Amino acid sequence: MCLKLNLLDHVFANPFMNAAGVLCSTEEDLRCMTASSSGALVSKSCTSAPRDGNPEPRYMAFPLGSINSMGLPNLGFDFYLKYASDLHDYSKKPLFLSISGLSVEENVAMVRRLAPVAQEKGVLLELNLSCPNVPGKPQVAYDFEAMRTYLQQVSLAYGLPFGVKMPPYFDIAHFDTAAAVLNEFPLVKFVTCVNSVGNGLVIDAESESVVIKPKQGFGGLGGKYILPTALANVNAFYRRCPDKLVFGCGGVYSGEDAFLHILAGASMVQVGTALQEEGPGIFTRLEDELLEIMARKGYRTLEEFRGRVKTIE
Amino acid sequence: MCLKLNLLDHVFANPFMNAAGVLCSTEEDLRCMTASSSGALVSKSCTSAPRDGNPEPRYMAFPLGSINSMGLPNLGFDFYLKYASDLHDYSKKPLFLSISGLSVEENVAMVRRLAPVAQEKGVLLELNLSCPNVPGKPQVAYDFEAMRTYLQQVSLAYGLPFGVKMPPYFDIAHFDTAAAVLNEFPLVKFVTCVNSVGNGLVIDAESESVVIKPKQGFGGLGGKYILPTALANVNAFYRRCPDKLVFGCGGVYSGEDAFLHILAGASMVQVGTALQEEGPGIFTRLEDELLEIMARKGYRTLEEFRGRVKTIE
Ligand SMILES: Cc1cc2nc3c(=O)[nH]c(=O)nc-3n(C[C@H](O)[C@H](O)[C@H](O)COP(=O)(O)O)c2cc1C
Ligand SMILES: Cc1cc2nc3c(=O)[nH]c(=O)nc-3n(C[C@H](O)[C@H](O)[C@H](O)COP(=O)(O)O)c2cc1C
Ligand SMILES: COc1ccc2cc(CCc3c(C(=O)O)[nH]c(=O)[nH]c3=O)ccc2c1
Ligand SMILES: COc1ccc2cc(CCc3c(C(=O)O)[nH]c(=O)[nH]c3=O)ccc2c1
Repeated sequence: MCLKLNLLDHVFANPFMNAAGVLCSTEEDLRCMTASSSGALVSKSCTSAPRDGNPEPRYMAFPLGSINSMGLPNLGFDFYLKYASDLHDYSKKPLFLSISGLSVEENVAMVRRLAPVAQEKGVLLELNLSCPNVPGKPQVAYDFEAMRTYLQQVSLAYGLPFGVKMPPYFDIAHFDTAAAVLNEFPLVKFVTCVNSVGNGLVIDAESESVVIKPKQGFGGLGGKYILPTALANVNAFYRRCPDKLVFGCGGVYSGEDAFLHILAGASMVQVGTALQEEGPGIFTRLEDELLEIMARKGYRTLEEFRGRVKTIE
Repeated sequence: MCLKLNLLDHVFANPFMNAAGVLCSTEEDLRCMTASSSGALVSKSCTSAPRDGNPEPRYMAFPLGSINSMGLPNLGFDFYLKYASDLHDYSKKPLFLSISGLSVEENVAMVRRLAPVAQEKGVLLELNLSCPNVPGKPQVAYDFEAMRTYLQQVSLAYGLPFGVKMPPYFDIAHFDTAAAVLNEFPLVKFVTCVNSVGNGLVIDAESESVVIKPKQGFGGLGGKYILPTALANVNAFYRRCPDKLVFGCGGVYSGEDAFLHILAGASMVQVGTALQEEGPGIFTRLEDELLEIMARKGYRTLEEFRGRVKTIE
């Protein structure tokens, strides 16, 4: 009985990894994620220039999840590139580097530079589409013509297999259109579903106040609030993108949540809010929990049940 | 101390009502909602002709909320019109009727007939903008040109104050666009935020199966999962629609939850999943709990704190 997986020409001890933005911003964070029992890690989504992010408080968590408007605080691309080229120990586990440029040109400039390092060291790109573009326009993955533009230009500039981080969708016509766009791009080999559920609003009853400072309290939702949304997106893309891998992300706090993701079609399983709250110890628990469910069901590997969620009739 | 309020030229004993679809499909349901302590009731969204809806199981609830793909089962418009016209006791509480035609034409034909009953009896219209498919087209409220058309035609055909039931949005640009459309229509006097969060997917770990039969298990989410989404949408529209009321819907299980909706800007507060689960007794508890929070804070009226959620700096 086994959590091992081989994909994208890499070997992973188990399907677990951090979600981008969690425990991955500094060299200390990345070392800590590397020392954990996760199967992989991903760096914080980066921009060409270092960024302070939004004013604090900008993240808060509660029994059912989290809200954040971090504003892409990060040490800049040069730092994550150097971590990938010189500091990361690939004998420990694979590394994804997440990029989140504020325009298509900024993305192109980073990918062009990442390419030789990806070719030589095997760092894997995750391009964050659930990201701001021109203000007053929707985020890139909610604007299918911008999304197409970004993927064309990044495919050209990068020329190597990569994946994409997708916001959740809520409408079948959107699942359909989005997957069709992704399916135009053979180099997109994995699709990560989902980013935070956008612009929720948490209000503290005692203080009668929003709980984060940026954007009048509006921010992305993670955690228990979003598991069914996350599972729906995983399975929607799993079903529509048969030549691509899907990575699941949203609401994983237990091996059972991981099991559901995987049933939905997830290959890798990312952990955000629950990891921010519990710390990297969470990975041994998730592994032990998932292996317990497998034992009880008689499953020996992840492929025996990945994507095998049953429907009724 | 009492929770009485006046709006749209009607008096309401308190701000609570059912959410469209819940406990409101049959004469029996409507009579039950009338006998409750609710402040108002709304009928099941109707079509011109009766519908059986989707195959069962089509609704399921869990500790954090519910999923449904009912498929608009209803008795048909003639029945709700007759209820509004001959059966409802307006001395007990106001009635809203929800209409959800599958095209603009169907909507126009229903509202023309409702208009004289609205004039004569005071039944209020809630137009459901939240319907989905025809593979390749988004639900009307996610297609702003269709939405504008529906509201143009309905305002022309109906000619009296009405309200609209909105799905959640997730992106600030969409809030700005959606609100700007709604503000083109002076007869749109209330906006109900929000409908179920679209196309989530609940999977049972034990059976490895989805839990509702229609649409491969995909369906709209209600309950605790959606409270912060619902709060954001209420507040976003309350900010953007200063000449309209906003009615809150989503994740109300307690007086506290209702308090947060009203802080966010809600005038009326609709109860869906929690009402389905607990039954109509829920209304006495919610009134008590909301009055209790008020007394503790020294608030005498809903007006004193409606829309007064605090932001940070
Ligand atoms: C504090 C915080 C920072 C995040 N930053 C990023 C980021 O830089 N890039 C990204 O693609 N997603 C980011 N996310 C989204 C997470 O990667 C994940 O998609 C989301 O939190 C849902 O997973 P969860 O429910 O396990 O939290 C962040 C989330 C949190 C809570
Ligand atoms: C069984 C069921 C049926 C519903 N039917 C309708 C409907 O006919 N029209 C409508 O506008 N909303 C309908 N909804 C959505 C609710 O009115 C409400 O917007 C949603 O459930 C979110 O509120 P809640 O969190 O309190 O469940 C229905 C919800 C459920 C759970
Ligand atoms: C209001 O100023 C803002 C707010 C949010 C922003 C979000 C991003 C994308 C990075 C990201 C973040 C983040 O860094 O805030 N949080 C998430 O939940 N998912 C993400 O993909 C990037 C820039 C952002 C700028
Ligand atoms: C054929 O499959 C479907 C599935 C869902 C449909 C939903 C509507 C709108 C009625 C409605 C329903 C419903 O009746 O399923 N449920 C909600 O949560 N909100 C709604 O507004 C209308 C038609 C629907 C048809």
